[PDB]
Amino acid sequence: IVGGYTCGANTVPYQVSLNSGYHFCGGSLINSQWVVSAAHCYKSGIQVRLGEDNINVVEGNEQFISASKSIVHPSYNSNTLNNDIMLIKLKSAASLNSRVASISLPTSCASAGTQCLISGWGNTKSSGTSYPDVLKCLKAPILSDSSCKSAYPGQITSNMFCAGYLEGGKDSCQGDSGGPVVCSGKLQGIVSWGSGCAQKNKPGVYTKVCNYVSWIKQTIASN
Ligand SMILES: [Ca+2]
Repeated sequence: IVGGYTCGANTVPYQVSLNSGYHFCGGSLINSQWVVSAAHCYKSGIQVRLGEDNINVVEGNEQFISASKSIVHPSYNSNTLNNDIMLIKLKSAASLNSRVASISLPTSCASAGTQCLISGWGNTKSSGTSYPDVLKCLKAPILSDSSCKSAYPGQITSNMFCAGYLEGGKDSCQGDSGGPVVCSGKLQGIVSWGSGCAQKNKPGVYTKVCNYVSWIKQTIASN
């Protein structure tokens, strides 16, 4: 997250870190057994880390649980990033508490102008690299689909939305991928892609979760 703020420990209780020896992507806890992330974060050998603040220090609220199964969306296209969503099932159920909590799925799509919370452990610089140990946060609005499409000609599908600031300076970045965009208590986006990070006229692009609720619910119901 570039241009954000330190969230505070366990203030984003649905935020998970996906670990394969190191943090590599975020995700969102949606029930005691399932995490939502980006399909482009897929890899084998994932350990889901819940209850994290400092990802390099055991602070006392963590739950580390191996993934038993990952399900990339049927229609994920890695070249365009269309349908950039996956589900990860945990080998054992998380113990839900005030610091480890699921986030609700949307019932309707969000609208341009709604202010959302974006979070992660990704790069905090837009020229240069610095990776934080503690969780970072950014409050940002959803942008209109017309401004999103004009920012990224030929690239924005109906399964994507833009959020952030056209003036630059505030955005998600490398290492935030797969993490949450939460608006009014609902998971509306997944950190997906962008041109660089925090660049003028280049807002963040996010997977449009509301399009996937049916798939998510049916997948959980049979897996
Ligand atoms: Ca920790």
